Amino acid sequence: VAAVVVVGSCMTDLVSLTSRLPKTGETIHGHKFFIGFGGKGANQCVQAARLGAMTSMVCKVGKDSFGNDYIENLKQNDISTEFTYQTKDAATGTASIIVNNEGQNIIVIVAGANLLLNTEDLRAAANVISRAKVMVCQLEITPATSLEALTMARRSGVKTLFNPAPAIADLDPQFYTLSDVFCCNESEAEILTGLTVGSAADAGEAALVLLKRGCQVVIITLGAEGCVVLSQTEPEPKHIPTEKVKAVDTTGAGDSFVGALAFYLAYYPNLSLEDMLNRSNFIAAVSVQAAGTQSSYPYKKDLPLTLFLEHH
Amino acid sequence: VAAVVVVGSCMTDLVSLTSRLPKTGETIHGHKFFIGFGGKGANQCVQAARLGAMTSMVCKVGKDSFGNDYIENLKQNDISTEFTYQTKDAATGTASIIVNNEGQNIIVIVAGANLLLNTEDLRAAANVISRAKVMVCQLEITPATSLEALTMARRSGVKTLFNPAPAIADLDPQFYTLSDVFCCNESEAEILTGLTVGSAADAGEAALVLLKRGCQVVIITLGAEGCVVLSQTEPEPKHIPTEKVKAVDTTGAGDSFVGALAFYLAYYPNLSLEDMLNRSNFIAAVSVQAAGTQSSYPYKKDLPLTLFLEHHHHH
Ligand SMILES: [K+]
Ligand code: NA
Repeated sequence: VAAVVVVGSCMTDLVSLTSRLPKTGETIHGHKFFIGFGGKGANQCVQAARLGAMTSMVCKVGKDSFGNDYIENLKQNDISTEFTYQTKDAATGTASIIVNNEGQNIIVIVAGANLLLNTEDLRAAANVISRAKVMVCQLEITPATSLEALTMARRSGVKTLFNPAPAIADLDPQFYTLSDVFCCNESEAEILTGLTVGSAADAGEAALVLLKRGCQVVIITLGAEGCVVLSQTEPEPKHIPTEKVKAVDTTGAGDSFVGALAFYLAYYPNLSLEDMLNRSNFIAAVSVQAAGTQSSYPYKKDLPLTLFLEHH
Repeated sequence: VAAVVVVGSCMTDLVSLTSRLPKTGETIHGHKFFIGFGGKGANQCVQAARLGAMTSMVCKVGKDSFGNDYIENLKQNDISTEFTYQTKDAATGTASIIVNNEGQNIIVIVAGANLLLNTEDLRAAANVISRAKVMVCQLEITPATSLEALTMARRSGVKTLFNPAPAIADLDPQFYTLSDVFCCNESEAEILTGLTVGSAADAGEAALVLLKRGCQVVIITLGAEGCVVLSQTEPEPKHIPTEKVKAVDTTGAGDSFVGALAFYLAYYPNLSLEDMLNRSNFIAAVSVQAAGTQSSYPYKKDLPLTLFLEHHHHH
């Protein structure tokens, strides 16, 4: 029985490493190409699974080589693919990424088959969703499909974790009211609220705007400064700091954080929110110490045992 | 027995269509992505094969999904893959292409497994090369590997067709002396000669510089204006114009021209050069009338019969 269900995106990353980023009109040579596995949904699901969660990934890929490889990737991480759909009508989602030596990049995203996961595809996952502890969604699929997933989780009493990413200025108000935990980064809070968010102080103001739109719990992540959290029961913003790490590659760190959070909501429901966020920050910080996205996400066996212990 | 042997590159084109080109730090959404088969070597080989040539493609791709697809592509076009090596040590060559609405683009080429085709890989192909009629090379693999292929073709009396593309300013002088036919576009001739080439008249000047570096025959293609040719035996530049066509997509047209030329050098060696070029220009023009590079290259069955005739010689 899957405790964590993720309804979201799978993306094939097509990565070229270069010394400079090309300008308009330019043909350059890079020195390495490789294929990686990405997509916010799948990323979050993978981190949760590597922590030991039983997870199920509801998504749609193409009936093509990239899609068959994605399915294999999910299976290699012990994620159930019972509701991973394939379609001839579009290609697997792709992110074309060029990265220079400085680590800066340009990214072209074609969502493809991700945009065709529909309400019928979710209905078929209804038993699975009703038995889960947590439902996770983002904004990389059709927004109506994510809404319907959250609506189903609410109806069955399943906790909803919503990560509004990438953020849009005009977000449907139901996303807030259907979210038990609403988690985003500074950058995304700036878009959703129109406010500046550089510091913990700023974040507390933005989180309150979001809380008043109807979320139960709001979490704004602040990168190296940890995160701020507010809830209906504890509306005072609370800052949760993180011990400074050495960062190799921060790609996918937000997804590592949300996946860890899903894991703790599902298997350690009686931990305090502050304690879950401390542990999730730690795990994310491990991921920033290695390159890659999914390949940098730590397994339970490689993490300290105190992250998996809980007092009475 | 392969009459046309191509020693060169296979490249997977990963194309994203967008409305704007992204800048540093930017993520944008495009509206379509697709995969195409490219690489100058393979393109040339595919055109030659669709004209009826028995070809063999000496190249190296990765032991990955793209490489298996490429090998399947070559077989689907009836090209011998005996010396299409696969290596677990690098990925198949890739060109990542982003294209905006204005039609402008950003291209990132990682040559990959193509750069690992070495002289030992060619020495294993030695029998195949010695039995061919034409050896075709470009500059998308390690230049030393192309040189050694041309040297091996010369020793066995095999005709050498060399396409210096992409062009480099400091090209090893042996490429000229090892080339029976040296074929490039205006743009490449500018790089190799350092001259300006904006007309047929200018192209004749640049061709003479190249001829004087040691080529037997020099051909500079001029897109819609056809081509200019000169040789050791006929050094006066000759402009060979072609029928005007309405161009849908010119991508891969130069490769269609070289592949056609290889086909004619191999199977119609007694046609005059001018005649081969007239036919090759026509074939390349057909390719520009459809989209999609290799999928635009015409098959013999779809081309006029007179392209495959020779006065008093059956084919
Ligand atoms: K990382
Ligand atoms: Na074409």
